[PDB]
Amino acid sequence: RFLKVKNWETDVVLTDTLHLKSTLETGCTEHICMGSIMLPTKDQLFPLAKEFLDQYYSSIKRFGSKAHMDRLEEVNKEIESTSTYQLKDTELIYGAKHAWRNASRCVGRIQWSKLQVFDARDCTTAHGMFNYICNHVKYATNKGNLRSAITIFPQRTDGKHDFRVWNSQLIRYAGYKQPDGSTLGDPANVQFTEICIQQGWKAPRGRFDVLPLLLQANGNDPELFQIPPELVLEVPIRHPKFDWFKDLGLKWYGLPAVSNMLLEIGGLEFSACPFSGWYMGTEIGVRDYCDNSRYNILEEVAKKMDLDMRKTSSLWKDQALVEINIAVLYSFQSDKVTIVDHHSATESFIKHMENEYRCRGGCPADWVWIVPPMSGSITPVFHQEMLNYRLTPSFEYQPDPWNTHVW
Amino acid sequence: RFLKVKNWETDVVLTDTLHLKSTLETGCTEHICMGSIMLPVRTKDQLFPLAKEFLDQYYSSIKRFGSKAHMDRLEEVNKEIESTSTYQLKDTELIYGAKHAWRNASRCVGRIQWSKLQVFDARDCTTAHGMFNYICNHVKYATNKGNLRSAITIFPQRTDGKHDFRVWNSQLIRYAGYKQPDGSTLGDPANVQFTEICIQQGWKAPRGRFDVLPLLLQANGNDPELFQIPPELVLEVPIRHPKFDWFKDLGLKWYGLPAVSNMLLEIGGLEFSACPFSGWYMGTEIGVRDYCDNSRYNILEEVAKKMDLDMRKTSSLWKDQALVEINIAVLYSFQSDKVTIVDHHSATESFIKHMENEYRCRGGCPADWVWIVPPMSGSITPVFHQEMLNYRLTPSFEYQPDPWNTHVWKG
Ligand code: HEM
Ligand code: HEM
Ligand SMILES: CNCCCc1cc(C#N)cc(CCc2cc(C)cc(N)n2)c1
Ligand SMILES: CNCCCc1cc(C#N)cc(CCc2cc(C)cc(N)n2)c1
Ligand SMILES: C[C@H](O)[C@H](O)[C@H]1CNc2nc(N)[nH]c(=O)c2N1
Ligand SMILES: C[C@H](O)[C@H](O)[C@H]1CNc2nc(N)[nH]c(=O)c2N1
Ligand SMILES: [Zn+2]
Repeated sequence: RFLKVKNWETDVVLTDTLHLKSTLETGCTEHICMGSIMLPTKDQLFPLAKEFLDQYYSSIKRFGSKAHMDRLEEVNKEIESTSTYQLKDTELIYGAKHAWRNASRCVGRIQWSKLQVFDARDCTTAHGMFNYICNHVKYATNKGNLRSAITIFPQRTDGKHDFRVWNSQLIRYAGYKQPDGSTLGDPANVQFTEICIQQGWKAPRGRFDVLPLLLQANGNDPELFQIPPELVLEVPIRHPKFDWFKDLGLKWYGLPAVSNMLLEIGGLEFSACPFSGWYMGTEIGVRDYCDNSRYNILEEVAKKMDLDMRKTSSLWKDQALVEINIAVLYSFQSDKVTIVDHHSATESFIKHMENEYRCRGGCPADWVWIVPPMSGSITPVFHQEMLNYRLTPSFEYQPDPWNTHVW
Repeated sequence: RFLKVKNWETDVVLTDTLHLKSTLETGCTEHICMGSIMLPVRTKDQLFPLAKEFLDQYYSSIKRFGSKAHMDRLEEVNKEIESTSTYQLKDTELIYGAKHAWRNASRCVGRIQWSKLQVFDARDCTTAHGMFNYICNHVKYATNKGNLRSAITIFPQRTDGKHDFRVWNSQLIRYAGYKQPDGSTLGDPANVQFTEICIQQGWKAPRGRFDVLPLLLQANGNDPELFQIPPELVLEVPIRHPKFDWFKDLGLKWYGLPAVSNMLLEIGGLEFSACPFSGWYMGTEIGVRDYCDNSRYNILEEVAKKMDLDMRKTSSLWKDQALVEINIAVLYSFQSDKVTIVDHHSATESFIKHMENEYRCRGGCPADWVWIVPPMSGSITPVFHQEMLNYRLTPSFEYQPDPWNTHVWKG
């Protein structure tokens, strides 16, 4: 019931007690592990509110205080009366920071306590959402010196007045299915792009067209907005050695900003809560550029390097992979846009894990997501046993709004 | 019940029904996943249903389920269990059992080959000298002058737990590791403890960087005995690089035969504590883990220097760059010496086809993603994008404690 995690490189053993507080379910059973699966009322609400307020008041060293009991009292009254309740600013900030702290798939959690929280609960229309999002983007981007941020729109009431950002990220590139049968742009975004087109977006059918925001306020139909081009910081990708690399015409945006997740705090659900940090290099260079179902540029790069692509055993893919990732890091650094390499990021995470075990009794982590998509075993996280479990406050997946939306 | 696994690269969805036949525990609960945890005397009572479950599987597999032959065999095993408290497998059942333990090994990416396994029945073995002879024959057969052949040799099963056969080596072929008084290590740091045991048992160590360890063999619960594998039977490959000529002067080599000797084979409730098995290497086992783990030979630095990479900041990806070149060299060297080896691209592509085939013909393929995905270039192999379900089927290979921690010394 007390669990040990071992690092097989350093032999350091940590003891986890935090998992006992866990409450949501994993998908795993005693007979089957689903560790590699990507997506495995008033009476319901008060114990959730209670659980949360208890941890909040414990965190500020005021557990069992009158202010604690009083707050629990007031929230109780408000749920009985109004069927929901409103978080104090302090609770909202604590909860958002802890949702990130609890994100078992996130390798960048050493930064968790330095999150800028923008309270957008006063927002009522899609134009207001656009304004808050532009401000978030400008704040977070900070001319290349990225700062973590989350913007939190009004919580779910009856599920019929949902605030939703329809985009999966604030900034992404369009994808178009061609008559040539190939894909132009980002293949990941074909369906969403068509939805943008059905709703009136005039697409410029290019390879790197920044998608417009599709914003839904108060359960109303979603409206389109273009993010001011001057607020989307992008980086042309060049290589420090290969002068031909620039000719590939590659670029990427500086700000990774997830906008389709649900933030749960004290049983309250924030269905629109875009959040952003800064990239780890492999996200762009390995996944975005080299995934077969993404930009898939391995072959083109390999050819320009004049590698032997006859046999897999020449490891031409691996060679081209490293160089593409070299170019990404070099390009961001050269343009002074915050980025972290997978070595630095994973080393940071090991330190964070040890900090969390020491000061919290554990750290939920999903090894399948934490180990980077290249060079896994030369990073310290590969050798690190991790326990995965779900704590609240949490970021959760939610269904795409177009499958949900009653137009 | 049905479980679906999706491939996120191809959107191919597979349906698992085989997990219903799962018996053993995973370590996970509905509250916690232990998927990344490395390591998460039997009564007649528990033994007959385990025997019966196995014999039902065997007889189904040969299309003789419910036959008089099946029924007679159940009766025979039942009577042998009540008479003698255990039972003996027929050779046919042993072979089926060993092949299925491999087929069921969720951590093994090489399972496309499972039906081609040479099984050596060593259940008539009684002494450590006999074990040595069987193991030499296995090594020679499996090596086949570099045209590697998968094999397993099966020594007598556990009886009371006081007469175990055990190979004390973790693998049949491994290099010694010696801790120096200055804290540095000569040879393979993985093998320092075992090397010290061998030395204490009387092994005269050459104390070099690549000394093949002697076999330490325990028969019938007796104290283990030291044997040196005939050097002419140990195929080794000097490592060189196709473009870089200085690579050879690193002085690296490795042996050709990966042969795990510390696991326990469970078939029909019977426990084979000594069952060395061998296949051929996937390049990254040597080039990534053996050479580049900080806790093994750890050569990334020396290599990186010789390539004149920028080692001042990790952001240059010098480690990744050197890692690739080392793995090129390993594959190049084995191929040039005509020693069987498979690259991680080939191996994972084959595994995907095997897995898809298993879903169709068997209703599933238990697989441990954490172990299946190679230790370099993960997401440019197809297994990275493949959802997998991990569960435990029998017959199976299991971990067992290291013999030096449990052995009762006779002196
Ligand atoms: C500040 C620097 C940050 C770094 C370097 C970082 C790194 C990463 C990486 C590499 C992933 C894997 C993403 C993927 O493979 O798709 C990830 C996932 C995730 N991150 Fe972080 N992150 C950062 C900031 C944040 C912030 C500010 C939050 C929330 C406030 C956050 C919450 C999450 C969540 C919930 C996931 C899982 C997403 C999913 O399941 O799709 N991260 N992070
Ligand atoms: C024929 C070519 C084979 C290849 C290419 C192959 C490949 C691999 C690899 C790369 C691993 C991971 C090892 C590690 O990272 O430590 C592994 C594990 C394993 N293999 Fe295979 N293998 C082969 C044959 C076999 C055979 C013949 C058997 C048994 C009859 C077998 C049973 C296992 C088992 C039980 C494991 C898990 C070992 C552990 O948990 O430490 N393999 N295999
Ligand atoms: C099923 N997975 C689908 C992909 C989700 C996703 C895609 C991209 C891209 N491109 C980028 C991200 C961003 C993830 C992220 C988020 C944050 C906050 C920081 C950081 N470094 N990375 C997510
Ligand atoms: C906790 N893990 C410790 C290492 C286990 C192990 C180490 C080495 C080495 N060196 C080599 C192996 C061989 C594994 C293997 C076995 C077989 C049969 C084929 C194949 N390609 N690989 C295992
Ligand atoms: C099927 C498998 O779970 C899937 O490919 C996962 C593997 N690990 C990952 N890890 C991260 N960080 N991001 C991902 O999208 C994935 N995809
Ligand atoms: C902690 C983690 O489970 C451990 O480092 C695992 C990761 N995946 C692995 N995969 C293989 N094939 N072999 C290993 O030894 C490991 N080690
Ligand atoms: Zn699990």
